[PDB]
Amino acid sequence: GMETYDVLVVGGGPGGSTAARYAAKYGLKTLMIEKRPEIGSPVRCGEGLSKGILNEADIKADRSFIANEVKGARIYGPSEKRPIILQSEKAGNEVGYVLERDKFDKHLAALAAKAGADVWVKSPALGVIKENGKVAGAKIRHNNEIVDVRAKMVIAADGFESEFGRWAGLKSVILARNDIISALQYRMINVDVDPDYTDFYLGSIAPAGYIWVFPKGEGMANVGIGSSINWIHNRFELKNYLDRFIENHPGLKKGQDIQLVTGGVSVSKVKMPITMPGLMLVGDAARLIDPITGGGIANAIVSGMYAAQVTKEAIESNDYSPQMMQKYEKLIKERFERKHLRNWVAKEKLAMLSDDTLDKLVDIVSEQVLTTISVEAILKAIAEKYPEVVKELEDLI
Ligand SMILES: Cc1cc2nc3c(=O)[nH]c(=O)nc-3n(C[C@H](O)[C@H](O)[C@H](O)COP(=O)(O)OP(=O)(O)OC[C@H]3O[C@@H](n4cnc5c(N)ncnc54)[C@H](O)[C@@H]3O)c2cc1C
Ligand SMILES: CCCCCC/C=C\CCCCC(=O)O[C@H](COC(=O)CCCCCCC/C=C\CCCCCCCC)COP(=O)(O)OC[C@@H](O)CO
Repeated sequence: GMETYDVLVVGGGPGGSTAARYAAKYGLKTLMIEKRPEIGSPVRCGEGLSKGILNEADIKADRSFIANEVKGARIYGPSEKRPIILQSEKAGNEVGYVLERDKFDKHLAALAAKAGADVWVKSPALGVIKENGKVAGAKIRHNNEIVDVRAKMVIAADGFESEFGRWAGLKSVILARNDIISALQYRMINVDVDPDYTDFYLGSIAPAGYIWVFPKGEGMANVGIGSSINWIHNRFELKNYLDRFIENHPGLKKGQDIQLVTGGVSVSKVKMPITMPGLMLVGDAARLIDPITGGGIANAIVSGMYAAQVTKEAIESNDYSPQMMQKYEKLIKERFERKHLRNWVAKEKLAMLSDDTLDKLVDIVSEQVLTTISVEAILKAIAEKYPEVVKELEDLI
């Protein structure tokens, strides 16, 4: 086959669906493609999302894709004595959600289709087409044939593997090993947890990362570990760390697992360039996961919006120059560069701390409930009460 579009979006996760929806709202003839036969499945995510992005992206919170609302987050040190608690000043209100990521991704893809985007599933991009000095489309497998899709702008939202950008020639997205987290997670049922809180566990129990417990309601939880690949050798060792943690927590040990997933998370500083003429990378493909939290859902949605915005300006003025592409890079840097620099420095330092030091830090920060739901609020409390451990972040908090 052959096709002509204004915009081709490679990938049907939250980043791609967001880019495609906004491109279509912006009047552009848009195709979104997804490699997998089903949008959203299988789920390879903790499904944790802070509340604000749904408002920012104009997505209505619906129970069909929200498993559980949480009132706060708790962060435990190695001895699990008293946790840092982050929760709103107001009595009842929710700070975030644990999603059904599959239903969420389907909902976002449906918003894209409603806005006017075409959507292909079981339709991987195979490689990149260039012409007249710009990325000009992709070869795509669709219904057992190779289709040549020409587009004025390609938005690559193809996840952690970031194939399209690599094929196109962007070296900036190649990660150093110290910025790669190997993650492993069980979906558990019949566990005894507190569905008001997403819990995070720090220490040598999860080297150079953390263990999390995200409740879904009705005795279900996502229970995972993430560790920098330079610390935990292989995935069987990673699984052993998580299993030991579960064994040592009676409320988790009594449950059953129904799913086991693995995946990679980037924890890098912002990477430039993430464009070339005709091409913008979004979400995980652009290495926009938060270096301290490992969260990328919100950042994929934000970057998809920004990519669609600049794509509109590019097509309406037929200006695909590096200077035009750099407007997208400017939005990304303004939103994320300083935050991710701070967070990258923080995670590099945190990886070197002993269990005793972590216990001390959590003891100090957990003296007051934090009512600003942010990493910045945690870092500032450390900067103030325990400046010794955060001297490296001096200019950055
Ligand atoms: C174990 C684990 C737990 C996590 N926990 C959280 C969490 O709780 N909260 C959070 O915010 N973040 C979490 N993350 C990160 C989060 O899941 C991602 O940041 C998020 O999915 C990024 O969205 P995206 O659209 O950029 O990428 P993706 O959701 O990965 O979507 C990219 C899509 O591109 C498709 N694709 C790939 N190659 C091609 C190709 N050649 N052609 C066409 N399509 C292609 C893929 O099939 C995929 O559907 C977690 C990650 C892991 C691995
Ligand atoms: C001594 C204590 C040190 C703390 C260590 C950190 C540990 C746990 C993080 C809990 C943070 C709770 C919070 O405030 O959440 C939201 C953001 O959304 C989230 O944090 C939810 C994302 C959940 C992602 C799960 C990813 C699982 C995969 C791998 C895990 C390993 C990753 C390891 C990274 C390296 C870390 C050592 C608000 O953030 P802010 O985006 O910052 O909100 C403000 C913004 O408006 C902009 O300023």
